[PDB]
Amino acid sequence: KIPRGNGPYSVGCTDLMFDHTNKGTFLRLYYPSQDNDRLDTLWIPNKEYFWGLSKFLGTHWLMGNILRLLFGSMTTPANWNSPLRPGEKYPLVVFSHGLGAFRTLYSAIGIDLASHGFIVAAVEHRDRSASATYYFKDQSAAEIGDKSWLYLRTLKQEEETHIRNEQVRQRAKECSQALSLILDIDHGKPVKNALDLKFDMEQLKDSIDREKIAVIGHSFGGATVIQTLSEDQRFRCGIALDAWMFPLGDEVYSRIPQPLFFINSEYFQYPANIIKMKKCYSPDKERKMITIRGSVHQNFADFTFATGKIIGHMLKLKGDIDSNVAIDLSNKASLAFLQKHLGLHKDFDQWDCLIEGDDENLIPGTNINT
Ligand SMILES: CCN(CC)CCN(C[C@]12C[C@](c3ccc(C(F)(F)F)cc3)(C1)C2)C(=O)Cn1c(SCc2ccc(F)cc2)nc(=O)c2c1C=CC2
Ligand SMILES: [Cl-]
Ligand SMILES: [Cl-]
Repeated sequence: KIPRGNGPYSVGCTDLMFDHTNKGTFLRLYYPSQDNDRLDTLWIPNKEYFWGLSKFLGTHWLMGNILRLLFGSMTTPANWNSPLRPGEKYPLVVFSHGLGAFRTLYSAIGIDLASHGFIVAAVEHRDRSASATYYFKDQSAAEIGDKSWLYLRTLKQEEETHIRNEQVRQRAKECSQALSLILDIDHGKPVKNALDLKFDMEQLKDSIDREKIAVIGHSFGGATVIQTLSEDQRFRCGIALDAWMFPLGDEVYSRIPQPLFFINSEYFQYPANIIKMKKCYSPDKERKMITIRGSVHQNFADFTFATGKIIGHMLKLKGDIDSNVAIDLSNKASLAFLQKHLGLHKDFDQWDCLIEGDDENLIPGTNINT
């Protein structure tokens, strides 16, 4: 269902939580793998994520059990806990999920990046923007595996502006903290994974190309990309996938020195949002924008592959365009942009035309009038 990566490398996957608290880092790692004979990765790994999704969709908790029945055994094509492919320093992408999502729902992107030689750290935010997430109250709880769950916060109309901005700021701090953790692991720092999994983090020592770091994200995660870039210069460039610009404070628009690429869906965008994207532009800064023809907001997330065409188009999970075609365009254009602004010595420049929207299923810039 969820597509395999298009690159030459097999892909592995694991989870890392450090420290064990609600202030620690929680991420799902996708990486180039040595082996390809392991069990596939469980897509949504706990029942509480389904209860969280039901609250996010506005239905009763019992609908969560129905979602669990339909999707609870589904996997994604990544070798769970497989050894890292040795003998090469890989560039790093930190990925930020949308409102109501969590770390595991962008594996199509994560797996494809990893298949082309990236390590991808998909963060799980503890700002109450995730449908659900978990942590451990103290050291004892972590030992026995007694999880404390944190669910999505519903906002009153009056809370919107202030709380969304507090959330995007926390999200940015979580992205920076995840980077610092991965870089420390790269420089041999011993870390006790709060989750007891058969993947030794010592394998990641000397595995990261420390200057080739990017941040990518969808919707609320797209705003997170921009906030993160403005406050952490260790990130060399960013790619915002159908960014939702509402959470950003007025101050961030003029302080994004890094190259920034907006990849939009045809049907999600609107003038107020496009105007905010245009405020990030300046003659001295590198900016690109493309729109995928026939695509919808959900083409960037994994649920676009989870159902058939009829049920998909009804639930707003698919657009007029084929989902595999849409994600290939976003992923290939992303690789070209990454090679250019991280200075990679790969063949991703074969997709440079996609950065300019030069393709039958792409629109240069945007279809929205402002
Ligand atoms: C309807 C409730 N309503 C108010 C909260 C709107 C909810 N909504 C549209 C939805 C996602 C939808 C969805 C999922 C999952 C099934 C399922 F049944 F297949 F599981 C069906 C139908 C429900 C389409 C969005 O919020 C869209 N959105 C997203 S969606 C990110 C996401 C979340 C969960 C996922 F499973 C996959 C992807 N991330 C953002 O950062 C922003 C926005 C809007 C502005 C900022
Ligand atoms: Cl849409
Ligand atoms: Cl508008």
